[PDB]
Amino acid sequence: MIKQRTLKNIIRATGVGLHSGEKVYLTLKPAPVDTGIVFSRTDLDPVVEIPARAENVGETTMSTTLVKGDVKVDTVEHLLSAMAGLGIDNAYVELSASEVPIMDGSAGPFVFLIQSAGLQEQEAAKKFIRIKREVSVEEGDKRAVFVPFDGFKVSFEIDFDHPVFRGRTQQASVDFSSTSFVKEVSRARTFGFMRDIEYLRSQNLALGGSVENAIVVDENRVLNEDGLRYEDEFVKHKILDAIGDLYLLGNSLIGEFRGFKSGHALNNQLLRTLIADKDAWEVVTFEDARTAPISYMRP
Ligand SMILES: CN1CCN(Cc2ccc(C#Cc3ccc(-c4cc(C(=O)NO)cnc4-n4cnc5ccccc54)cc3)cn2)CC1
Ligand SMILES: [Zn+2]
Repeated sequence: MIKQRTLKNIIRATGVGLHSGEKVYLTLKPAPVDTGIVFSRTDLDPVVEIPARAENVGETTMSTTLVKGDVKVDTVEHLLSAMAGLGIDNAYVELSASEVPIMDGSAGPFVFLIQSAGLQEQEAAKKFIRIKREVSVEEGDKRAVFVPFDGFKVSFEIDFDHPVFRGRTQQASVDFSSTSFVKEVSRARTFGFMRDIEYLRSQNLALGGSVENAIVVDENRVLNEDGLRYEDEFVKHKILDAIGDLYLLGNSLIGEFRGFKSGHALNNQLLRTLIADKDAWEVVTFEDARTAPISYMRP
């Protein structure tokens, strides 16, 4: 059977929040069967727990934020994309500040941290959500869609502001059956245009941002000394964010996601519409991994 997975050991990372600029201690702790991903704010009394669920999504302007009252956990998507990518179902994520550290701006360091701690397969079937019918949400020219597909596939098209590498747009499609999350997506870094960055910094935002954790483009030129990790790194990072945002469903998806100039807000609205449309999905387990439509790497 395709089993649930957690970490073999507790592992720690240190970093800075992209938006808050605050130093943060990150602890990933193994968790038992059917826990899901649960975040906790350890710098607070009492300690506040926030399950990584679509219903707990608050702000979506700068990154995906989880909320419980006045308590927030900011920028959960890169860490969640790394967990989705590796098939981590159960884990405690303990943070000493509101924001998850940005690391190098990609899911790469989180994927390596998880693999360094080692994966632990658990004696219970991993639950998947199968897309049975198409579900879509739109707002103006933005669109996010789930389409039935026997596996997991992500397509994304973005519009720039503008234009970058002779194009006003960038597109990429990743079918996770033939292409691995680790190889083709995990290393794609977050990005910002200098004109936007100057505005964000003037408003005390993007405080932890630097060329060490973000691609900076001054109009049409990448300013980072060593350039890009992928020719289409921008759209690959949007795919990385969509995977993380989609993981807030609480279980891995069997289906195809298509994003058209979609961000954190519309990604969460798509999840809310899918959850509400119970006839469009069903929970499925695979007692035989050999015939399952999604494959995870050996533990
Ligand atoms: C000449 N130097 C170059 C180095 N500078 C320092 C520097 C370097 C990088 C940054 C930065 C940044 C940054 C800000 C926001 C994002 C961002 C991340 C996510 C994200 O990854 N979510 O997962 C989503 N949206 C983002 N975003 C980018 N532009 C935006 C404009 C408006 C709103 C949000 C915006 C990414 C990088 C700031 N200062 C000083 C001048
Ligand atoms: Zn991102």
